[PDB]
Amino acid sequence: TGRPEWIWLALGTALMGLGTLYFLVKGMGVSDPDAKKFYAITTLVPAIAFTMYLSMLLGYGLTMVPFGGEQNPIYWARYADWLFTTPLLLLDLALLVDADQGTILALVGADGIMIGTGLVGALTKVYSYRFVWWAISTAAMLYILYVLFFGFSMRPEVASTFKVLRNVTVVLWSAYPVVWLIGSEGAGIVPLNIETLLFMVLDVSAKVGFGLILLRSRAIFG
Amino acid sequence: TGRPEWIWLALGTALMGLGTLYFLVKGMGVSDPDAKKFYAITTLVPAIAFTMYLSMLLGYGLTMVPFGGEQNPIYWARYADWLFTTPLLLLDLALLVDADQGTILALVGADGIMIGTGLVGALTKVYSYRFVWWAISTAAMLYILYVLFFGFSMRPEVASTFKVLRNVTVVLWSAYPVVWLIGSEGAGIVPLNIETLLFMVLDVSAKVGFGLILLRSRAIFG
Amino acid sequence: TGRPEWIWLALGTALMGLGTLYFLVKGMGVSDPDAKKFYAITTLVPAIAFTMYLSMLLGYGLTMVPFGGEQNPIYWARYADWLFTTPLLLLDLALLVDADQGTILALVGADGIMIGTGLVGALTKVYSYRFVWWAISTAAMLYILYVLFFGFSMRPEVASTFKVLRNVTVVLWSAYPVVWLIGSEGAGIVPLNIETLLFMVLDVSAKVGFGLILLRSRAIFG
Ligand SMILES: CC(C)CCCCCCCCCCCC[C@@H](C)CCCCCCCC(C)C
Ligand SMILES: CC(C)CCCCCCCCCCCC[C@@H](C)CCCCCCCC(C)C
Ligand SMILES: CC(C)CCCCCCCCCCCC[C@@H](C)CCCCCCCC(C)C
Ligand SMILES: *C/C=C(C)/C=C/C=C(C)/C=C/C1=C(C)CCCC1(C)C
Ligand SMILES: *C/C=C(C)/C=C/C=C(C)/C=C/C1=C(C)CCCC1(C)C
Ligand SMILES: *C/C=C(C)/C=C/C=C(C)/C=C/C1=C(C)CCCC1(C)C
Repeated sequence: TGRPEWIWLALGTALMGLGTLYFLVKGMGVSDPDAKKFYAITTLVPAIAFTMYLSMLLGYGLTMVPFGGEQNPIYWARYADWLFTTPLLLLDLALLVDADQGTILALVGADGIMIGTGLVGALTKVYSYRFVWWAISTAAMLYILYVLFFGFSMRPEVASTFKVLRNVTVVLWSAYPVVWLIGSEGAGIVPLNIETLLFMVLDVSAKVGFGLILLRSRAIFG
Repeated sequence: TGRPEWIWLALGTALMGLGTLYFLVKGMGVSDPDAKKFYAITTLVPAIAFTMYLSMLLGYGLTMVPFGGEQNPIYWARYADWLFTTPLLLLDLALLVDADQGTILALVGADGIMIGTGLVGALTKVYSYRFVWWAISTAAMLYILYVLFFGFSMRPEVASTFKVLRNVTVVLWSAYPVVWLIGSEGAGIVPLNIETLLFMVLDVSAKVGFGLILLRSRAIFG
Repeated sequence: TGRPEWIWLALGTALMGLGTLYFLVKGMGVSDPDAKKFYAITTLVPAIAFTMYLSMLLGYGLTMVPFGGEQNPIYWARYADWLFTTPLLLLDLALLVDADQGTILALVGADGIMIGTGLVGALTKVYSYRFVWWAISTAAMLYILYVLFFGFSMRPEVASTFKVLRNVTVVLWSAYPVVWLIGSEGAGIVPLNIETLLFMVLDVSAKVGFGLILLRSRAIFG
């Protein structure tokens, strides 16, 4: 369509769709109930992203937010996606290391705060206050990363895969608040079409890439 | 009120209300914790439907969607209802057969996708794209029905009741995408008042009827 | 700002923020997984309230509802807060007494109905119908309080702390439907600035006060 960012929404839609089908076919047959959990969690994340990318591509997951003088296009469906997919990613990690439920509740809740305050930030019409919401969101992110590194006798297989996925998690997740801040939601330093491209590369990496690492690991079997 | 479909919203409200009270009285006394789960899940479904039918009856759960040239009345509160009640129905099934958590997560998540894409479809202003959302929603439905039939040593009591409720589930759930497609949300072949009547009969059957079958079964006791 | 109720939103924001930091520091070190659950649940409640108070203070969590002839300011973010924080409060209670899952599902679901019908009531433009939603909401509240008193060999420590928190719960929770009914959401007998002050005192008491009682108890350790 008109919107130049359309091609990145179309590619994202396609890549999430293909990833969903791949993981779906891949988990056919699996009977190990622990493996089943990782396959469910891990197939569901790009299925949800597929629907949210498609909603952006079709125009449904877009709204206009007045701020800094103008009508800023804001892809709210990114935050619907993340609201459900980032806790499932953290569940994949938590399950791997057999986390305490209290620890899982702290992570899912901090994550909810992260995404929800990010969405408030994205929809806030008072420009300076958008960055107050960003800061709080970023503090929840930093709580989550802290817990992943200082909050957790696993089998050596779990440990190696967990350490890989944890490091993937820190580099990819930490990029999101930077893209937001320099993109059209924040300081407007990078244009929306480039902003959309960067979140597309992160999304596919953090969903389909992450899942490929994890579903190839023997850490997922009991 | 003016809206001819009001009588079906009023009857639905009444039938869900009476069903809620019946199951509520019925489960008084029960102490078998397994039975308690089935009674909770099963009383909660028509209590939620009661509130959503009433919201439609009062006009709150209605909005107007422009598409195909006109202002189409869309009862969004149907999708709020279903968003919470269809996973609880699937939980009743999953519990009955002592499903793996991975299997339950796949079902609840596919269900979320089903209802959420149905709601996007219902609110989409570009007429052809409403049916893309319908198709995806229907594919999630077909995943869920597949799992119920090819994804599951139960006691013979569980097996007989599960088989009954599973067959109820397939016939009733499969009717919903057809009603949507022929009703005012889709091709507009059947008028809104008839559409509302058909979803009312399905809703009461799939909630109050289903629950009556299940709560009469000894399959629910440990 | 202009709104006289701002000072109560500012104090609430501050008190929830300080409470969040206090519980956060307080739970550093804890390793007893049961204690961890109570600390997570209990730190998360004022963290969420902090964000929702701040959203009200900044103006984001406010909307205007036409009814009784006028444009009534309605702080919808109170209901987002409560939607997540009241089930976590009930979880703290349920965990304490080692409730049956069926009993926990009945409580969380009745609670969802309570808050959701309260939000419908708050946003309903037909004045008489606001009180139909209030009545249903209040009936869900009374179900929840019934269960807390007639639905539950605990260690004597659990019993004493549970009995304290249960009595706190009844007096504080029962005040909310009264404030709503006499405040600007309901009969408009008490002005919005006083209404906001009363919910602020209840909120801080029911979150930060409650949590202080509970986290000081040895009932939370295995
Ligand atoms: C290993 C196989 C079978 C995977 C392919 C399934 C689905 C689609 C491609 C997903 C691959 C991506 C790897 C994750 C990491 C990222 C940094 C990818 C970002 C995009 C790069 C574009 C180059 C080609 C692609 C179409 C993958
Ligand atoms: C078995 C008893 C005690 C049940 C009655 C409790 C609550 C209300 C009626 C619910 C009954 C419905 C059976 C489920 C199946 C359906 C196909 C019903 C659709 C509607 C039919 C209208 C005929 C009468 C009714 C008012 C039930
Ligand atoms: C015990 C300690 C360390 C607590 C302080 C941490 C956080 C802030 C204050 C929370 C205290 C409140 C007690 C709960 C009960 C309520 C009825 C309080 C309502 C407000 C009263 C105003 C008086 C002073 C306050 C700022 C606490
Ligand atoms: C599937 C996509 C994933 C893993 C997305 C992760 C998104 C985040 C970590 C977002 C973080 C943000 C902040 C920390 C600051 C405010 C803006 C956000 C929401 C982009
Ligand atoms: C309590 C009500 C129940 C059991 C409702 C079930 C609803 C569905 C199975 C809806 C399905 C739909 C599709 C498959 C296609 C798009 C439209 C929907 C949402 C009606
Ligand atoms: C953290 C805040 C808490 C514990 C808030 C509790 C809120 C309630 C118990 C609200 C109850 C209401 C009703 C019973 C009637 C309708 C209005 C409400 C939502 C205020």
